[PDB]
Amino acid sequence: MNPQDKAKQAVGYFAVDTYVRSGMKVGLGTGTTAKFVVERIGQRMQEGSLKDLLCVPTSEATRKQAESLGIPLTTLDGIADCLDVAIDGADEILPPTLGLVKGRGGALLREKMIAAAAKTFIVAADETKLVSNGIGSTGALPVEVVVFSGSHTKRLLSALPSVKRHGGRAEFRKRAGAAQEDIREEDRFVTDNGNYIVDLYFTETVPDLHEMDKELKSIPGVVETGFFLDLASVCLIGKADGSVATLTAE
Ligand SMILES: [Cl-]
Ligand SMILES: [Cl-]
Repeated sequence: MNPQDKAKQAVGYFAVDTYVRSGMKVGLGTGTTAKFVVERIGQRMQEGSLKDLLCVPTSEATRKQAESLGIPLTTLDGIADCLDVAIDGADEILPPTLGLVKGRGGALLREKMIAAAAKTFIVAADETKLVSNGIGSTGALPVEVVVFSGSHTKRLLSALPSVKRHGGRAEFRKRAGAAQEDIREEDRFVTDNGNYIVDLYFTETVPDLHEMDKELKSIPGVVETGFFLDLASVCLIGKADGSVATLTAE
């Protein structure tokens, strides 16, 4: 595998080895890094060191992967207390507050529901996910939006003061497939919750995340944002050489 994937693998395995134990209720992320987390839980099960485990997937792609490996699955409805731990990746990680940008794989809503329901929310990422001064340098800030009047909601997002200030441009997430100021409905990515996703790109770095998050949320039709603020408790960062750095809040 390439250097980036050895890093994603090392950090996923590490997360599972260090924080997951038998009898826990575990949240499972979505994406190429979470793939290795799921894969490691599957291995420890078969090896006999992980039992009586209840897991909650953040996407239908994640359940399908965990299903194919015999990992027990449910939703937050079937959990009485809180998840002990939730493990997921991130698209951007802003130390030292550990504010994140998530949602580039389309699963922001449930990832946030699962993260908020966990006593400890753990992010596992490779080194390229770390940013400085603010967000928006590696890509888009996703915003989940309802289907009805989606284009109009996209335009509203574009016009928010914080978004104009940072030179924001809006665009719909495309489904995997072929590809005027908007794309056609059949080409728009639909989340597991039946919603579209509006991606915001900026020409400059956005340093005030809390301010922007409130503005994005002031628009009716916005279901959820890619900002994960004051949620990550721990952020694991892996390198190709297999080592891992641990960032902790408080
Ligand atoms: Cl995602
Ligand atoms: Cl578009």
